[PDB]
Amino acid sequence: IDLIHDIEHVIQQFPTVRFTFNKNNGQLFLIGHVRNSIDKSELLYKVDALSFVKSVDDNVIDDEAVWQEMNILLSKNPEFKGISMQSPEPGIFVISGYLKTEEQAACLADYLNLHFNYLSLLDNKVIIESQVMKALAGHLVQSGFANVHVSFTNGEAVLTGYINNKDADKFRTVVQELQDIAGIRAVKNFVVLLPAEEGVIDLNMRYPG
Repeated sequence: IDLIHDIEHVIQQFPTVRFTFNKNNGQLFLIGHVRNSIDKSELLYKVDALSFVKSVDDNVIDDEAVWQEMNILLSKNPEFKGISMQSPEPGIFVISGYLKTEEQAACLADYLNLHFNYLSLLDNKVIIESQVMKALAGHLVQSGFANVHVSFTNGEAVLTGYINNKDADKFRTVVQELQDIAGIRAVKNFVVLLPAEEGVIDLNMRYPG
């Protein structure tokens, strides 16, 4: 029982790690995930140090080898090369980046189905560009700017069109709020500010050609 407490003192430091210890032959069987091969070596050498452990059967996954391997596969795929995988902790994988459409999103899911061994542990954070653009276009319409047109690629929103000169401060506000959405890193504003036509006609009359 002090044996159980001694193994636990070690393995508790490596969340997800589990074991079985066979007292007939002194064998420890380990399973689960660690952050990287450095953590793995720490784990193995600490359990080995336990004087009652004669052998270690090591089935622990190095999560770093796992996501690095996957990033190598995605990198070679022209469809997915802006997509990468990480792990913010043992046993949790996170896939992130931008795709253009829902169809490319479905292609990626199929791909990961065929290539990735830990789907049940995978968190999906990929941003779909076609979706972000509906969100943006809907905010502009809500606000009275239907009017202003938007494109969106790779975290970058581009605005074009024309606004009424009166509307400058309302629009500045609408642009602030578009910055605080989903996977938006930058807004590039090319919208023209129209002056009152009557005001232009009038400056045409009082200055020489």
